[PDB]
Amino acid sequence: RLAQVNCPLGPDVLLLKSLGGGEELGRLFDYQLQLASSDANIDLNQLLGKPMGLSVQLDGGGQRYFHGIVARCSQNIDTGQFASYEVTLRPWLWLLSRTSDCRIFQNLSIPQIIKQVFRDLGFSDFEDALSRPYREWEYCVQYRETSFDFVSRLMEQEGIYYFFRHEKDRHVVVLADAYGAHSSVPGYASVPYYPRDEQQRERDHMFDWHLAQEVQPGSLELNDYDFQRPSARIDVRSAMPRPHSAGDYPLYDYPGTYVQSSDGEHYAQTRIEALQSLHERIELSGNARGLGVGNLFSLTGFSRQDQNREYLIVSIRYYLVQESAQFESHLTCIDAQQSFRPLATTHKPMVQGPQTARVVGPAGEEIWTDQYGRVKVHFHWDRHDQSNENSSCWIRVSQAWAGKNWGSMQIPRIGQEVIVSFLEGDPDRPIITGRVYNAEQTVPYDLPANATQSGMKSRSSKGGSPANFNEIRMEDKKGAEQLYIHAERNQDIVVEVNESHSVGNNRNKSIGHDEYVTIGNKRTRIVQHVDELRVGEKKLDSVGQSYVIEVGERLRLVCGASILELNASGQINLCGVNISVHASADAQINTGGVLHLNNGGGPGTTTEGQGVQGAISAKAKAPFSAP
Amino acid sequence: RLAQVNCPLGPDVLLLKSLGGGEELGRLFDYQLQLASSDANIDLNQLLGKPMGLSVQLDGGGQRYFHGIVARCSQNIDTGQFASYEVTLRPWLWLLSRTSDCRIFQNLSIPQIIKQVFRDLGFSDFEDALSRPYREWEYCVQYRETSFDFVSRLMEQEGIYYFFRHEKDRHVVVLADAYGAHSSVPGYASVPYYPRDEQQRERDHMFDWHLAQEVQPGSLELNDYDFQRPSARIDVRSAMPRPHSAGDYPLYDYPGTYVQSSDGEHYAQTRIEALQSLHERIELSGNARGLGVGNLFSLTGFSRQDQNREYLIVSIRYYLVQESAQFESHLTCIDAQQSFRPLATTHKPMVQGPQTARVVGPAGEEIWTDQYGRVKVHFHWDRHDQSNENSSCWIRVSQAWAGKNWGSMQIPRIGQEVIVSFLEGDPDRPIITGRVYNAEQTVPYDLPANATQSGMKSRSSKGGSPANFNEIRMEDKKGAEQLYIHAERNQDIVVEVNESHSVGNNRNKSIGHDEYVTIGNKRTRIVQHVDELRVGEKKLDSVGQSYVIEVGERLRLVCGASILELNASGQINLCGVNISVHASADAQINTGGVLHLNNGGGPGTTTEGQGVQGAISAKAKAPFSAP
Amino acid sequence: RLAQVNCPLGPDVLLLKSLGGGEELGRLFDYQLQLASSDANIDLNQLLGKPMGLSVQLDGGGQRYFHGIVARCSQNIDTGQFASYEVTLRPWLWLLSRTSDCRIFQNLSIPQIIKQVFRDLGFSDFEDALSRPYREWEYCVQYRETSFDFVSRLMEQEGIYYFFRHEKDRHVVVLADAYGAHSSVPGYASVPYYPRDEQQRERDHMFDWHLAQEVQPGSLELNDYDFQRPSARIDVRSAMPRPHSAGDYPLYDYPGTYVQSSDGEHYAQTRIEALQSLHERIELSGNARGLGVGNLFSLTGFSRQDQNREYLIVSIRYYLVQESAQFESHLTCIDAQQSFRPLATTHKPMVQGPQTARVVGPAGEEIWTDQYGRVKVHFHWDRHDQSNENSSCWIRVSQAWAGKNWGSMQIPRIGQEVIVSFLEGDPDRPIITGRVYNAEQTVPYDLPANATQSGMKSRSSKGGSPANFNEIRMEDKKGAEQLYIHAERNQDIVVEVNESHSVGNNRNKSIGHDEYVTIGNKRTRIVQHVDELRVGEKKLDSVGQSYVIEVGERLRLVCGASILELNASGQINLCGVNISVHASADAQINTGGVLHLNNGGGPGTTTEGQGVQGAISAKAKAPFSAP
Repeated sequence: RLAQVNCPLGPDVLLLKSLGGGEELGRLFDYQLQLASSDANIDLNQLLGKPMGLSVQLDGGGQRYFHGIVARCSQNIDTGQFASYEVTLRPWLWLLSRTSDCRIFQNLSIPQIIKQVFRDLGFSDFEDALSRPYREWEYCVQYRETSFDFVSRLMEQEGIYYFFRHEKDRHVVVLADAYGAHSSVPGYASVPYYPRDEQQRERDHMFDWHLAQEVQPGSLELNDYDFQRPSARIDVRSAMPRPHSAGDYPLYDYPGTYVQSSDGEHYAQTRIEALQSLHERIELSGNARGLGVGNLFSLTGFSRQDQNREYLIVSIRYYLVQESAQFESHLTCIDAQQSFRPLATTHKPMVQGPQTARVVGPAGEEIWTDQYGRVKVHFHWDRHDQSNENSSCWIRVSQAWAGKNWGSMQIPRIGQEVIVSFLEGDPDRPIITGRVYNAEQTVPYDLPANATQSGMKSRSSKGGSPANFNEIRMEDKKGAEQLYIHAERNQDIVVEVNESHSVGNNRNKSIGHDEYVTIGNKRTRIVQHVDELRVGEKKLDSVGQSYVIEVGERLRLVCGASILELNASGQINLCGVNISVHASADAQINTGGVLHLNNGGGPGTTTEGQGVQGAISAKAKAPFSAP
Repeated sequence: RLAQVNCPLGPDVLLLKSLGGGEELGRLFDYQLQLASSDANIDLNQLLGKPMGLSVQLDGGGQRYFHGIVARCSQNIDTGQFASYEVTLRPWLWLLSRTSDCRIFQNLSIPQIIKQVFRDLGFSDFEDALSRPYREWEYCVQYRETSFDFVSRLMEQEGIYYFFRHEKDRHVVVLADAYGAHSSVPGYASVPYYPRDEQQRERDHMFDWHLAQEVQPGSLELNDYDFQRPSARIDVRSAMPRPHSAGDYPLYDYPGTYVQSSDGEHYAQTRIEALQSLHERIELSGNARGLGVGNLFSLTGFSRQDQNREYLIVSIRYYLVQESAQFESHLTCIDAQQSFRPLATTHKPMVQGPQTARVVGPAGEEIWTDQYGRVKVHFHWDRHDQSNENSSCWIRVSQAWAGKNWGSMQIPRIGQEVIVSFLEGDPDRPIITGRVYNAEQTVPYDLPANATQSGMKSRSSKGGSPANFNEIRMEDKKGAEQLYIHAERNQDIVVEVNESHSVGNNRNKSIGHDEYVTIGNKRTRIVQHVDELRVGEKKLDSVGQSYVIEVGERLRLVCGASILELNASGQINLCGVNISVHASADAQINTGGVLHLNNGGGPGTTTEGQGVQGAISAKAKAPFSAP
Repeated sequence: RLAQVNCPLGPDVLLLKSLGGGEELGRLFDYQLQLASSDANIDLNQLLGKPMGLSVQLDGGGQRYFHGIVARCSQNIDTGQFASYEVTLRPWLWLLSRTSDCRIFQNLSIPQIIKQVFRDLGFSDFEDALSRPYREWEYCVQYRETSFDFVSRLMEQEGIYYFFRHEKDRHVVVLADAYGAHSSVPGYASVPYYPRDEQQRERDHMFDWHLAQEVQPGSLELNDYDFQRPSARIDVRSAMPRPHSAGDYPLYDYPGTYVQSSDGEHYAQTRIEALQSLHERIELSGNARGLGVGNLFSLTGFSRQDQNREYLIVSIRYYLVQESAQFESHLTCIDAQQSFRPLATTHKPMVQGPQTARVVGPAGEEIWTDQYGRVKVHFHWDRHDQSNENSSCWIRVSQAWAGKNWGSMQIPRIGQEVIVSFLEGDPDRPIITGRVYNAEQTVPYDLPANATQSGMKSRSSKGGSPANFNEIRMEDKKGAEQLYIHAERNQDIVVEVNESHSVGNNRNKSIGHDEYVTIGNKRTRIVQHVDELRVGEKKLDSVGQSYVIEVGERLRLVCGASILELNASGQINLCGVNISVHASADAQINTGGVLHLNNGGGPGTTTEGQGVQGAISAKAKAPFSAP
């Protein structure tokens, strides 16, 4: 006879007064029940959220069901036996609009991602009709979004849609991506057309019809960059130009998240097919009780024979009114030979600016990175992942300069905070555009005083203490402008050609051990005034030819009391305490004057206290006394 | 009897034909008057924007008022005595949607911020019922927003709402945040229910009713980062789970502007309570002339005894039609035991990308910064603040590298332009992600020529001239690849272990004064071919043991004419002009040949012009002649 | 008599049943035809997109046309001879909403830009009534936008609008920016008012009227920055305060893309005039068949004599119903003395985050930049431009530090990838906030091993090999902390005052050729233990005064067998193989002991194998043997 409700209160406690609402592929059904019951004092908290459905009799003894979730409950003034309620049914999938989070999914295909969302909320009542092997996303992010909003966006990108199968006590999100996911309802594989201007016909019929068509873009071209293939023409274009005029206007868009071109192809195909799904649609209305969204059904008895086609019900509106039945539906078909595809209804979240984030890596490591300088990151909004190498995509790091091998490298280390930023705000395409200090990652130089101290500083990777650092700090405090270069072990330097140094005043070089200097040709050292050398022991001058000492006033050789002296006045003192000249052959003396011996005119040696080892070692050790 | 208008034209000049519109908590009232007057030639500029109100008689001789601001004026075809006008009333607070600016508010609580907005526009007609001590925001920004849009967002974040008190000639924005701000209207503390199916009842009654309920999220969890507490679990969760099924679906969101966790708690509480305010609401309609938005009123005579409750009028629609009255209202209550809280209706402005901004600080300073390297900033859009240390929050600066103390520091100085950027686009959370040159902050190296000159440069902080700089510029112009390091005073260098230098050709080191070199063990200098030393005065070799000179061909000591010479052929010349050998004890000569004296075979001294002081000082001074 | 369709099927094949729709300045007309034809089997692909129009008879034998583009086609149930169709007409300009791209326009005025968009799509049917000489935008970007959406935004910024001229077979987008672009339709230069309460009047008349007015902001002030004029008060304010109260509330907004202040003036003027266009508008309805959007027409016979004015039809709705006529229009005028100006209806695209982009320049160059360090860029989404110096605005580059001349420079070179970012997301205001490596622009140091290697590296500009680089790499691998400085030619160094070096152990300095050292005063070298010098040839000590050698244990001069020795024990050996002392005057010996000769107590020379040239040259050459 008529419709009866299937509900936890017992089908007899509630009986439908009317029905409203509708359905659409990839969009939540929405059914405004209106019903009456003998109790005005029904606790709506018992109804609300709970599963409720309808039994609608079909001819041939079939039944149709409209199971769903009570998202709104309401009651309205009516006679006491017939207290009126206006429950809205929604799918369990609608409850995913009642929850939000931020969560990262990695190395998962979107069918696997969605089923994680469903299964974590206990929503088991889903089913798979998908036919493509979908891409395994390296990294997906739910961000500032509901679980339904995220879910819908992912399907819309891949061009998945969903439609529902309704049982007595279950309603099932069937995931669908092809004609083959659709089915023809028994006995409604054809629906006749018979107008309301006929006498009221015995079966179910489409009573009204309105074909509609629209100009829709004939092609889409998509590009994305790939830093691993920056030369590669990732550009891919999909085309379904229509026969009609203006059927060829092309669209173009930039970053389809795809990176492999053969994935982007289908992102284009779906984005066009969704608009091609608008190029033709067919309104109908009628009594097709058996038919539902995503069902198929041939048309019969239509006058325009182009319309005697198999149709895909993209959307339905339903009406029932009932006595204690009149059934009506209003619906939009498309030609089943054109694949449906959902629009980008589900507006993506975009991060309208940068993020901060801890850098992370394996528990014992200090840096975790790859051949492009990417890093793993823990976002401060991520609740779910353990702040380790699994907590992000490999994220590229910007560098102050970067070229073909060459350029500046400043690899951010584990625990360092970074300024992330997304390739369009797209949470799925992070990139790092800065590093930043914080009360943990403290500043090198205490800044309210040392604000003038610029320059880099390091800290040895593995277990580096604050004292194990290279540095090139640079203070330009007026009256204290200091360069300070530090190597915590060694400072190699190479120059292919010429060094220079130019120092207005002083230099102190301390070599706490040993210096080698190897000169390939020449040295030339020049002093305006004074040199000193001091040596606590020995000096050797392996001069392979000539050593010429060109003194101007006094050479004074010394060793203790033994003293050779050359005055520029030509007086020589060779005087000592014992002497033993020797020659294997001749020896001589000559004078233009008169050599004589023991004259007593030379009274003594020219000892001046120089060369006394005690002082000389002391003067050579003088820099190296203990602190 | 009926309603009369209160207006500057005189209450008798305008008389109401009808009324429309409604009210809602935290949202502007909106009242479509329709009225008639004997003048069709009313200058609407006189009406428009001006304060106008209604007097509505209440039983017991009371009056109700609907004072407001004429936001729209209109006239429409009618009989001459009854020229018809369709004035819309809006609040004075609505005029804040007619003004926009950008302005920064700092160290102010949102109640103080709003009253600044009101008081600056002269809108004195506001009032305070707030009960919480609100957080003192360190920094708030009106940006790309109206004064109403900004105002509403701030209240919605704190979970403030407002409702109006209407006088004859004033209407007052009452700020409200608790049940206690509401009041019970005299004589309408209860309203009976009596249906239209009763005979027309003598008092004021609710004639219709529709309870409604919705599934709403049972909890919200909020996180924000804090660079001053980056380890701290700022995470805070608020929960109000419902008894019904699906009453526990949790929400999560990231950055609530809060930083202190106990502030974020109430941001969650309000965001849930606003949705809990949707979990139950009660439509009514009836003649409750006395009741208005934010009033309280018990219900009586309802059948379902759960409904005999105190109710909070969250919203009202009003109708009057009049003769020269029929009053109707349609309204939504909530149960007064549940706190109202406004939704996030007021979409926040987000800066969809970075900003430029001058750096600023105290008038005599050059850098103004804190222990984390934050700075004050003058935004180019800020009109109101004097480009000093008060013109911003302490803004963190990104650095090319940053770690635990260690890392690169590049503190931006006063007058320098920076690339700002916001933690989500949120103007209240700026951060700096770059520095940039401009025609004032000119580039170091004139770039159309010197594009190859890389590297840092400095300029002494206090009063540094362009010549007072450290530098490490780095040109890789092919055929001119130059390192250039400069210290405007001193270049300290340390190496914990080993230096190296490796120079393919030349080195020039000039020490314009004095060099000390202190070697803790050994030196070893080696020359393939030639050394020279020149000294304008003195050299000292304090060799504490042995000095051995190992010559291979000719030692030639000299001082003027005095010359000692050692040839490797074993010939020695010790010849001078005067000589005086001396010994305290013996002396000797020996020959295997035959010593004899004045042979005349040695004809002369070996003078070669070496050691003549005039040349030697000159050759040592030769580098140091005047330019 | 009535209306007949002008269509490719022949005006007799289709005849109008009714008409709907309307028009608005700067907005696309939209006309829901309803028509009937003897064929239900009309291929809609023939109708769709094609040009179709109406002929409407005007009195005095005139005709009105409504040519347009069939954007939607539809058919609906009707009698066979009268199969009903519901074609929607849209402008050809509407097809620009059916195409999208990203394209950059440079050094073009917006009138030139738009005509490029039109002319590239073949849409010739546009016309120019513009009166201002518009600014020549340096750089405009279509991004994530349709060609209509982009087009509309550009006109709305300049405050251009458009209206249509309709022919039989053409409809023309007239670009308009002043009253003078409007025209008065013959015979409708005045339209009488005569109410429906009159007997049906013989001519065309406005049958109804509703004046409306609104509070609208009295002024707008605009600012933008200019890095070429960062001191300049680019601030410009436009004002049109109304006489009424609240007629002076000012708006302020930041970045009007203008840079020259006199351009920004008109951006304000238009943004206010558009809102001033809302301050007054006049609804009408009536039979003004001749009048259309953007037409002018005086009013006559109105009672309120303020309304007997010239009016500008800002918008129209049309209705026809027809027999085989009743014409109706509903319209909004403004007073023609107030310039119309379109609202910011067309929401701008904003880049909600950064972009990557290749750097580019002239084909033979390596760097292309200007006196501010700007660069040209090829965006990865740009399809149209050849990746050269024409492919972008001069884009500023952020630098890690930047000041008055001084600061760090890191000029990104041709082929380098950069992180772009926009001044608000505004695609017309790009800026670069980072550089990034990629599989082409490879990282300097192979990072999975060398992650510890920090520091800059270069690569000679013109044809630099990987070996032609300056470097300052900095490894802090624990137990290997290395500084490494490299100049591919020369390393100049200056210090204004003092150097220091402090090396815990070793130093090796190799000078592969020649070292000069020039000391302006003093040197002081001190060795705890040992020095060596080795020289393959010669050493010279031009000591202009005294050389004093202060030995402590043994001076041992040598040249082959010739040996002078000074022991600190006072024993001297002066012994050789031949000797020839000589003096121009006296010579002496003296002893306190007893000189005697050939005693045989000195048995031999003190030869020790030192000074043998073969060894000595070898020991000086020892560092320089072949590898």
